[PDB]
Amino acid sequence: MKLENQLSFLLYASSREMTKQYKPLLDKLNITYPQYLALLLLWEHETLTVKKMGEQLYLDSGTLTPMLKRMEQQGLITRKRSEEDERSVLISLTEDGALLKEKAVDIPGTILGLSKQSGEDLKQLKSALYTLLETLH
Amino acid sequence: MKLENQLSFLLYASSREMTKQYKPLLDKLNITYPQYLALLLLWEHETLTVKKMGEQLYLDSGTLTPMLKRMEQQGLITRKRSEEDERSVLISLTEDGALLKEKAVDIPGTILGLSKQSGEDLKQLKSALYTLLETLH
Repeated sequence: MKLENQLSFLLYASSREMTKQYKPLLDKLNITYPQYLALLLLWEHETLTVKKMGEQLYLDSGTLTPMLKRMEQQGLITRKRSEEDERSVLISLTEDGALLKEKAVDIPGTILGLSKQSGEDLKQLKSALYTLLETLH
Repeated sequence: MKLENQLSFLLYASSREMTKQYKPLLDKLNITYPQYLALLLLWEHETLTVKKMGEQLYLDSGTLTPMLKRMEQQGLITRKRSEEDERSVLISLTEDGALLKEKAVDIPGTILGLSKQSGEDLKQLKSALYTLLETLH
């Protein structure tokens, strides 16, 4: 029952350690970590309701609103009450937010190399984590 | 650059999903998740300063104090200003906190079986996560 033999703790700790590995690369784009993840969601789907936005990202309305608020100011996104259902809000990407992808494309390779983990070890780690994540859903 | 191809996000998400898998088993002991981790640290080291306590657990003074406060009330721990250095605080375990280990010993096997992940797949997942965690340190 050692703390470090618990898979739940191992996932979370590694989570913290990996994240901090971004500050250096993201400080240049001004972006923070959560904003970076939201951006990866947006360069992929262009438009998303706020429900799904926090849904797949695990972010509470408390740390979701200030984030978008800053992105809007930066001109990375744009809100819009849904006309199909006023009860929801859509978040679209601006051509400024889309052109920002040009200089992020290399962040992944960099950080993956900064983790000192290489080869298929990372490919299997990821593969297993996705399966696990899919299972618990 | 898909969000789900990012190892940092995969670690965190899986982290959330795994954790929620505790509520059922911990609600019986009254313990919450963070308190459970602290308990695993304590059934292992008996006494720890507050610095190391949050150090290896990644918990901020904000979510660390209320936790101990509740454990003390439950009679699971006991504080004590360090006599060797008044500038630190030691957290010891009570015989009530130590006898609580009797009914937690099975929580791990249960949850590990609730993750539907089995065999050496879990042993290697863990092994790799610890190595990664050690690397980023």
